[PDB]
Amino acid sequence: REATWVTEKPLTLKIHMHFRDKWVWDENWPVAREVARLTNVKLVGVANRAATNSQEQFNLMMASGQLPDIVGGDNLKDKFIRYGMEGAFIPLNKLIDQNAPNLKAFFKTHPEVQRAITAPDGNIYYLPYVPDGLVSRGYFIRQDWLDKLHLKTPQTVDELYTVLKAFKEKDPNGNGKADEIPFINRDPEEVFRLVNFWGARSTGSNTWMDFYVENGKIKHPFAEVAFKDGIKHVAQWYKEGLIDPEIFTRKARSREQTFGNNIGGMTHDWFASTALFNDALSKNIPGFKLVPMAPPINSKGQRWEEDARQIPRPDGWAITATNKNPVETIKLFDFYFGPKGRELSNFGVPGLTYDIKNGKPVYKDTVLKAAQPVNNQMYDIGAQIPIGFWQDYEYERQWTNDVALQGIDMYIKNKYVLPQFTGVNLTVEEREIYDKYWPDVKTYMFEMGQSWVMGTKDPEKTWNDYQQQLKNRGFYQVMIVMQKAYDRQY
Ligand SMILES: [Ca+2]
Repeated sequence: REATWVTEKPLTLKIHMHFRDKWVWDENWPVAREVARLTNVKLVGVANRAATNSQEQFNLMMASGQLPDIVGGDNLKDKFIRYGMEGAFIPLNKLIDQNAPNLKAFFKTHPEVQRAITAPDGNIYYLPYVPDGLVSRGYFIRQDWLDKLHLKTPQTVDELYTVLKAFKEKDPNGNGKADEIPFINRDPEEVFRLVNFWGARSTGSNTWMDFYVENGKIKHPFAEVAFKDGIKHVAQWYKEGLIDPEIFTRKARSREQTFGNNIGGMTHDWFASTALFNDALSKNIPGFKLVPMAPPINSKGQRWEEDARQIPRPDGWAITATNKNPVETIKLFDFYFGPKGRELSNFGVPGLTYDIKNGKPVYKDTVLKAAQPVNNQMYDIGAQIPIGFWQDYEYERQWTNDVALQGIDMYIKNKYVLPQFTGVNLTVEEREIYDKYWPDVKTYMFEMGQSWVMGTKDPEKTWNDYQQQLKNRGFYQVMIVMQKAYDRQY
């Protein structure tokens, strides 16, 4: 008997949750048992641990003809809505308004999150995983090279050009050869992001080549004339050797390869993992210092950080039509948005993974010092999982190094991160058009982008034929769909 109990009579419900192509809900998790006793609702997992693909598992369940009481997982937003509109998942609007104080309070302060999870009919069919902290990537530069060469931190695009050229020509690594590669990136798509330096967008969100909104109008970065002008500049820098000539092929281990071999001078990547190269290289390469840099003022007079975390994520859980206890269930869901529920779902269980010190959750030293990443230690006990929960950045701050936090706090403070596109939820008919043409158009745009950057094709001479292919491949039909959907949802 707890003050937090959502029912006096103990309840057991079946949950089908498969995620990250490897994990499932485990009723034996310390976090699951804690929530169970605090709410009086226990969840039993019915998902398959042998599965290689989470989406396939959801499909088999939906097709089986039978349904559990709750369904959760990653990348299920579109399925929650499609099946929600067919009655498989119940709408949560009224249940929340009447039984979930924590959620309605949350939604009042986060109206954009509610808008992002709303289906074409106005119903909420699931609760999302809501990450905390918008800052994701940022620019990093070799401070030791700026120092060796007596250069000031570049404040504008042209000043940055001057710096990268010095890195290229003035032998900062001191081996007497011009082996330096000024800008490197493990993600080829980041070369497209450089058009930001000339006031052009490359994507509306963390998803590569995504649409963005400007004054209520949907636009795609790669179809804009501004992209044409901007990619010419990126192409010029590539021609001059300022960008890794292998930018489209090096990939995954680019940072290890280039910074490791002491030839990389700058990148744009996630603060935490990038800042850790200092730990690895501080001694190996005497004087090595890779540090966060504010984005330079672009050709339109603005400092842009186009990337940010997707908030909310297209992950979460929903209540099925077969669930005989919808009210008790929504109250369970609500528990996760209140203080205790939020603490547990973020940090684990007191005495096992953390302790409450002066009213605040602090990870145990063995947790912070373990070889296994904190994220994985949390998944192991039922925390940081893709159910409907409200992430707390404090948990991540506790395992992010100082160089990273110094840069993150600078980006937050100076407001460089641009407003993100949280996406639109489509109707079945709109989806059919999107799925038929978009995949191929996206592929084509990338191939064209690469050709222009590498100087294989000329943006000026091929722009019209490019736009013709866009029309022919259905780009504008997709654009019609997106705008209708945007107007309806926002
Ligand atoms: Ca050199």
